[PDB]
Amino acid sequence: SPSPLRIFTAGGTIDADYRLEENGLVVGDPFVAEVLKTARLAGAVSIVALSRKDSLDFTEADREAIGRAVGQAVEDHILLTHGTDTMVETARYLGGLPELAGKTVVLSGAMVPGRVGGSDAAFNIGFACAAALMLAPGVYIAMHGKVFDPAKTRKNRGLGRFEPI
Amino acid sequence: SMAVSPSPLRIFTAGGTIDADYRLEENGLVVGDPFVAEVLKTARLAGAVSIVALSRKDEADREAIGRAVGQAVEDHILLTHGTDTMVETARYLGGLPELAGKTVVLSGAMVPGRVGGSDAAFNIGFACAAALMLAPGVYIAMHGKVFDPAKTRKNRGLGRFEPID
Amino acid sequence: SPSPLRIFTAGGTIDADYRLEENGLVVGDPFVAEVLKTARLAGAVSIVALSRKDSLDFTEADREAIGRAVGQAVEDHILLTHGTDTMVETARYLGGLPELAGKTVVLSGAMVPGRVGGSDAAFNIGFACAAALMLAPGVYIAMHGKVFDPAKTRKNRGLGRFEPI
Amino acid sequence: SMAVSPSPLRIFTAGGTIDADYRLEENGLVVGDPFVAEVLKTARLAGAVSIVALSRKDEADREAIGRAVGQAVEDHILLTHGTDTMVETARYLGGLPELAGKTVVLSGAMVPGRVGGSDAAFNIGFACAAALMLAPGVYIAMHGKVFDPAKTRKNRGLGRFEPID
Ligand SMILES: [Cl-]
Repeated sequence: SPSPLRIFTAGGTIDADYRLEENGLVVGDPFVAEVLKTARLAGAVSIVALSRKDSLDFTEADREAIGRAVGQAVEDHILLTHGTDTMVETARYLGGLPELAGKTVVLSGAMVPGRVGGSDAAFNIGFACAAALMLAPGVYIAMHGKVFDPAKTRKNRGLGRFEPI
Repeated sequence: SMAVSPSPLRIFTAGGTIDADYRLEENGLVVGDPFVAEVLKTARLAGAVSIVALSRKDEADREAIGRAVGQAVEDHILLTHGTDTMVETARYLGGLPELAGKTVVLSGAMVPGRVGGSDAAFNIGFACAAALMLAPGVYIAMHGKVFDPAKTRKNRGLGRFEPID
Repeated sequence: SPSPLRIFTAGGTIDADYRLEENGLVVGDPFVAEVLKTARLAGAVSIVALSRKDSLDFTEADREAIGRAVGQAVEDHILLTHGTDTMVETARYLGGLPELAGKTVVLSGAMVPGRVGGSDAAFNIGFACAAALMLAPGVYIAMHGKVFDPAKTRKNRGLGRFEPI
Repeated sequence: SMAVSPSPLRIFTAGGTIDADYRLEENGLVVGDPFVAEVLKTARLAGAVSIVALSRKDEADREAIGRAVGQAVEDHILLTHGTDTMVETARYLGGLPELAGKTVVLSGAMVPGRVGGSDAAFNIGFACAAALMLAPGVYIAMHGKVFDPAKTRKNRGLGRFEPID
């Protein structure tokens, strides 16, 4: 084989792990690395850690630093693992950067942490890696076994899924 | 009308390592229930996927598969299958004119989904996205990449598909 | 086979599970039921749900209701799954009830939720079930592969383990 | 002096279903690395457990086991073992005067620890507690209960130990 894929990690629920000192979940090590370790990949794939800050908390400065970091990648196929609560805002922001116009940028994450039983994370990672390799240049959210247009997408808290507007 | 999520993908299960499970009576692995059903149960799909059983066995068998695939209404098809004869099945489906408008992807796992350290969940997400996003044809989706069956072979001892140059 | 064992659940970390609506862990269904489902038990074992309230929050009234509930059991072998933060206080309280003097009462739980990867919970449950069947009448904490005397025990936050005083 | 946690228990591994793992080359399960080591890695033990390898094979073999067990300094011994011949091993150890002061418990799993839905973690906790708490002798600890080897048999098709009345 495939075109080279670069993966950026911005934390979120997918990466949550339990810590005794917190008596609860923190943003841990990136779960995408745990999934790809056993995927027996053939192709060129490399992972870059960007942030473990609470995704809810992302400022314009955080989003800007992500856009610049993704621009540092010569790869044209990009996966960004991310919190779901501000995924639409990040995706809309990246969609407005002319610097990224030639890249396929896919955001994904998980509704349940990878390190918790019953997680969507491994499926989402496989689906998003294929989406990043296969879709035309642009910025997408890959969740729920489908591809969302960030400009026409919202997270619906009642449904527990992204939906079209 | 209120939005209706489509179910554009149909999955057929032909068994294979991906579906292996432990049985006390055999004191070993048999082909068990389809593991792709377990992955999709927790994938929080926006739509749904019709999963249909074709075989749990380890020329006529390939013909029954072509018939089931060719009869499907869906234009996006995933067949979970053993890796030992996946190339043979894929090459046979490749020659059926009935499939000309369909994206047909074969996949599976080198490690059973029910065994620790399995590629299965990743493979299922990657293959579902491949079946949705690739142009019509017949493909093997494994190792985070897409293989042309006519130009692919299985290496038994390394648990990998590899090109024929 | 063994003498009949009664298991009471008072929640705690062992039982934590992820909820989308909380965006984090809540006290969920009792994890001991998930472990015993695959233990292939021979003996008489039954589970009773007592509480899912935060164990940190337990009042004297909560502890008293637990002591009375355990007294309702005709079984002489008792496992109580519980939060670690107030486990010593509950165990010291039960140790002072003449009503329970003829019973073996073991408290246990987990430093990491059963539903999180890398959990001590399944081992703790097996070890505590044996302790409840095998120890002389009295009240114990079974954690870390050993038996603690509640009167001479504390949880050491720095160590992440119970230790003797 | 500052408290020193003892390591009163030694574990010997003779293989068996508990340790089975998937190998691509065999296209099936072999006896792999000892699963009891994986369980104890996350058990947050106050002490430690010396784990020693005796066999990974499927009269002389039983003699080597008696020798290793009889040479141990520890008075509390757990032997992880296949369930098919556990009774034979246990009966043989039962007749060795060298073991008269030792609590020796055999255990294992009807489902491999590396397969979903395994009894192994529970069995290991239950058996470690049995090895610490039972009076000297030789025992089989399975199904959440203690068996007298002289009066026990393995039922192959049900994956259970059962009494001889
Ligand atoms: Cl939490």
